[PDB]
Amino acid sequence: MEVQLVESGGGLVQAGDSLRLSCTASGRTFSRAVMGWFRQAPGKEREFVAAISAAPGTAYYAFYADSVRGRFSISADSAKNTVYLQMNSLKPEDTAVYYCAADLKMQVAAYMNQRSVDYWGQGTQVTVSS
Amino acid sequence: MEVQLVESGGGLVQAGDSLRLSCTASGRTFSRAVMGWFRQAPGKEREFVAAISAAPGTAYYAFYADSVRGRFSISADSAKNTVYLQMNSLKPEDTAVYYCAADLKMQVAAYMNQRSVDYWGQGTQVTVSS
Repeated sequence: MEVQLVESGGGLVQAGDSLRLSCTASGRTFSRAVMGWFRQAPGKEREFVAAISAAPGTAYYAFYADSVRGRFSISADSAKNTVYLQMNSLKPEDTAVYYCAADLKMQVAAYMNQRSVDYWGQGTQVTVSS
Repeated sequence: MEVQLVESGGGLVQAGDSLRLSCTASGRTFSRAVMGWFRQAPGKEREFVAAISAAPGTAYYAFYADSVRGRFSISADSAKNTVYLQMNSLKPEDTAVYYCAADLKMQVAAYMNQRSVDYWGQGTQVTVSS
């Protein structure tokens, strides 16, 4: 079985600035899963950031953790089987290894525990200096 | 929550060589979960490698994937809350990112589904040169 999630983006950023992450998934996984983002701060467990789920037609449902509401935008593109996280107004507190996630059981975007995740992309370092 | 699993070790070795990896777990996870290793080969989804019974003190079961049987061995140091993956007679085909994992819903060493894993350590690159 081929790797299901392939992620892109990351790097060093100044406080206040923006950075975009993205992740592709296989056709089968993209269509069968709620896609999400998690982050692992230094010395901490990975915690939920945001999720997005397909709805009938062109529609999507999005859900954000309290830490990131307003400042981040999640989106998806069916034609490219890709999910995106645009992060804005970044703070030193946002420094972490960021992971994309696929959850086959969940149907509608909601808070996601890491134990419910079926597939992970490879983690990527995002560093925000003051 | 503090990070549960911290991996150590990795690098480039030659075919026929050996290498031991390690991973520390919180006291709580060491006593409660089956611990194991997975590996993610280039362009492939991560696969089960080895597992060890919960609370591996003076005695434990160990279990292995067919592709690593006899060459690979898993053990533990209870006093250091640490599990080890010993890899003998390495082949170019063992080249992969190696992950340690814990599943709190398992007690006896056995095949681990990646979907059922509660906690992950950060991947470590092992490259075996032809």
